Amino acid sequence: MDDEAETYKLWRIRKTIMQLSHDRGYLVTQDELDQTLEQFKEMFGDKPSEKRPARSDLIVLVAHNDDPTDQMFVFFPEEPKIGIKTIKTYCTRMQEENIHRAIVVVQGGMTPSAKQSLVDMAPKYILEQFLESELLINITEHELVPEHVVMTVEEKQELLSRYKLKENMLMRIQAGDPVARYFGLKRGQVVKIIRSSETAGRYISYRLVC
DNA sequence: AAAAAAAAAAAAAAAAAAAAAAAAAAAAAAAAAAAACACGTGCCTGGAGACTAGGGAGTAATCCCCTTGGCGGTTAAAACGC
Repeated sequence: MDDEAETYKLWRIRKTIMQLSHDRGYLVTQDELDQTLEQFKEMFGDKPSEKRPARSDLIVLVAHNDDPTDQMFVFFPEEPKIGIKTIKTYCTRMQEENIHRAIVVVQGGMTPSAKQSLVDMAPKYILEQFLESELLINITEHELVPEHVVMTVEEKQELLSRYKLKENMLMRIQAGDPVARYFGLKRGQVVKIIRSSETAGRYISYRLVC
């Protein structure tokens, strides 16, 4: 009961993580997007109690299409509460492979001391965190969520020059939004929202991450 | 006829339900500093190996002294009763 449900939720979480990596412009193959539950059972195992697969066994490294040295790690700790010891273990793994992006998927909780740790290690390495309950549902696949596109700084400058817009008088989106966490949006970026309009067909808006 | 005390008129003064946001108290886990039986390490004094040689214990023979065994005579000690 626990093994089958754990394997099912691990496969669903891995599929959600792979779709998140595909949505962020990273080098993602089609078979990992279309990995079935039986494919996950054959590749990794079906009994998570006896380490088949282990929580550290499933570790995902993905690369970017344009810049191959820009890569992301995905970490699955087994413990419910995350201390600074395992964060420092991931960090000591993280400098020795010369990569600036990783996401740790917590299970139960992750301490405010480690919150402050992730705050003050931020402008060298990006170490995002995610809850296991939030990664059982793809956010962008919902019918209430329109299309979100991350936009570069040159197109942002073109948007500011075309409409005579300033950044403080733009439409805003909080940095703690689940959509912004899904795309990994930082403060100062502008996301483009394409939605269906019943009076014009489709509409495009621009939101500032704050 | 003038001075003092009590009575009364006139004038000033105090006296309804609901919801969001913030402050606060009890609690509670996470993380960073001083103790403490036994472990790490080096030294040495006592434990261990070998040879000699001797003196204290085992073995053989004897005996006689001490120990065991029986049989009988009152008889004081024991047993029974009130």
